[PDB]
Amino acid sequence: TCPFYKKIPGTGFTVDAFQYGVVEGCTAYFLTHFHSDHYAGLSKHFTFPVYCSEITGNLLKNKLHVQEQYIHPLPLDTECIVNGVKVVLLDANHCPGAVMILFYLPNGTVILHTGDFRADPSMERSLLADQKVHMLYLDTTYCSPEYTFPSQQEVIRFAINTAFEAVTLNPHALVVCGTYSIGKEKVFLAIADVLGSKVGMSQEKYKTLQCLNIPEINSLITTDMCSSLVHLLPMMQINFKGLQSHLKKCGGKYNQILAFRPTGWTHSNKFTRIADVIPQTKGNISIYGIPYSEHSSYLEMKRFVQWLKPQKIIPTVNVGTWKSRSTMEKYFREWKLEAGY
Ligand code: NI
Repeated sequence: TCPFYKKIPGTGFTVDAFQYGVVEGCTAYFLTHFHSDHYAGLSKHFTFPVYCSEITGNLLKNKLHVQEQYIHPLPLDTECIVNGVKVVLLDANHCPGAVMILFYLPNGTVILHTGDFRADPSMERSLLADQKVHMLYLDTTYCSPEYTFPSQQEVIRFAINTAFEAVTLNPHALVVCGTYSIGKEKVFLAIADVLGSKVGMSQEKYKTLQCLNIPEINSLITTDMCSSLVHLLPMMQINFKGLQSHLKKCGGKYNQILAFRPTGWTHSNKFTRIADVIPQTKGNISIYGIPYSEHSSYLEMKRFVQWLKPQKIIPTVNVGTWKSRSTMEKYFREWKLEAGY
């Protein structure tokens, strides 16, 4: 049964609620983004209207085979009427195609559902600037002050400079980047661009990337692994055993691997600056864990909420324990006392 924090009151709508069967009272199912915890349950047999971005609808049709007649893609930044209710989709600064959803209820209440997001000051100049929001359904993934990480730009600078140095020292080094979902494409695209290479990958991952409307993509990725010196592998293979095995397969073209695992936060963030990050090394294999986040840090989240000044906050992440819920509620009250709303 569908939990309350996935239901939008005063509507027929649910958000990211495909794993509960037929939800009583639901006339339209919204999907914020194409990550498995959120789409869990969708398939070619789904027969209710799904509302989403264009990119998400490309993935639904080509990866999950949802039939076209049930996919309802909406443009961003554009007032649309769905089953009698005005909605807007906003860029969430998460993975490709990820949105936040503004719902203008018939009674005058305005609700923002962030989906998954990485808050940014650029959101203070979107269509949110123009009216009051009563209720916020908030991505609270990193809602505690221990969760710090650098800007995405600092992380990519570190990655590019690290890969360019290694490969210029040793033109026979291969670079490998881990992936297990969409998101974080800048990591492997920025490294391939500094090296003058396309990114090589499996047919299944190429297919996924071809749904993402990235400009000039045909110039940047390939299934011909032999032509590429940046390879994408499953995240599970980014370990010494898996990388040794891969290097065997390359037929003596290479004699070293430099590998990247884009994680979110890890506790090595509480001690070490990005500039000071070092790899784990075994022989001719080195593995860097880099803190590339597509969710808000604590400080980014706090800034957004103190700017928006909602009347009520409903967390959508870390909701399963009383300790998590009590921690989050204490920070919400702090923020509100500090800012004065
Ligand atoms: Ni996500």
